[PDB]
Amino acid sequence: RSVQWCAVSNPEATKCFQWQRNMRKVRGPPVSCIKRDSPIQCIQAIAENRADAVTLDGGFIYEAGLAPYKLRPVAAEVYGTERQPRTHYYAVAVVKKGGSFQLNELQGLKSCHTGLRRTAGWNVPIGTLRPFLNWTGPPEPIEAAVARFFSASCVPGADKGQFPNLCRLCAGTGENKCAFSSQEPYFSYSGAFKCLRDGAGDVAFIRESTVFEDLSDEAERDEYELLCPDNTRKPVDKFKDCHLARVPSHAVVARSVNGKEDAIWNLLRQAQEKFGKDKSPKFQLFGSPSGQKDLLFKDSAIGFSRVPPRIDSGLYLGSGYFTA
Ligand SMILES: [Fe+3]
Repeated sequence: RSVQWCAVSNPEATKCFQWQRNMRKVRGPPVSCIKRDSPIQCIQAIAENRADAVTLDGGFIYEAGLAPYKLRPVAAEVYGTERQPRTHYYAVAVVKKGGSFQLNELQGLKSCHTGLRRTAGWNVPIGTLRPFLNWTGPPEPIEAAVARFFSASCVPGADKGQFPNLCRLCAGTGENKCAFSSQEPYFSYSGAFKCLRDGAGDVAFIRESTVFEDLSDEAERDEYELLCPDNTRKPVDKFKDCHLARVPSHAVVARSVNGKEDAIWNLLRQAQEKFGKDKSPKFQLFGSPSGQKDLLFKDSAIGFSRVPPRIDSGLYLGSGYFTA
């Protein structure tokens, strides 16, 4: 048999093939590759059996856990260090040092988000900012409220059609502008951070580690700072004390009925021992070629953690809390 993996892009498919070929050479548990174009296509594919697994950000574990998919998280990615490992991360608001505006004075500013309906880039900041959005609930789409709040933004995935302001700072070329893919350079964590660094925006909504990952030199990282919820600004290393929310890690999702939770688990368990962190000069399960990022799994992940059975998206996600 084979656990069929779901890729949301060619480079992700490319890496999937290499993964398959290395599991073979090593005589390990088999993996196969399906190529889709988005988290949704993969969510359906799995639901309808053309695939078994895909790693998802919390806002998508949310959407999958719903009918008609009823998908369930199976393994969580692990962050941190081997020494201090964790299966959650911090949604922060990163800004340029020098400014004076606080979390509560963002009206009319320009923003950079990881992507529409993602945790750190959308769901968390938007729920936080809500008391200032003056949003006249349904039927009125939140994006409509958001577009009138920030002057211009980069929200990979937003409907440029009805919300051009949300795609305004985006850097993609042509039809790719504001695409929820890597064809849009300001997509995801690293791209949301680049949008801040390029000075397209004033605030980037990302996770804690991005600045450390994207900036090796400690000097440069001193140019940045974070917006805390008590309306203060703190240095970058202070995320523990200054964050908008604490969130469960991205997780591998599978069917709730005949998902193959066990095959998936053994494949991940062995791939991690064989090609995990610092294990093989030939293949890195957590590592992307230059130009790409977070292909299949997060690049800085150190491993996986199995999620106990029958545990639904609901309880998985219920782990998190909005800055209290
Ligand atoms: Fe995330």
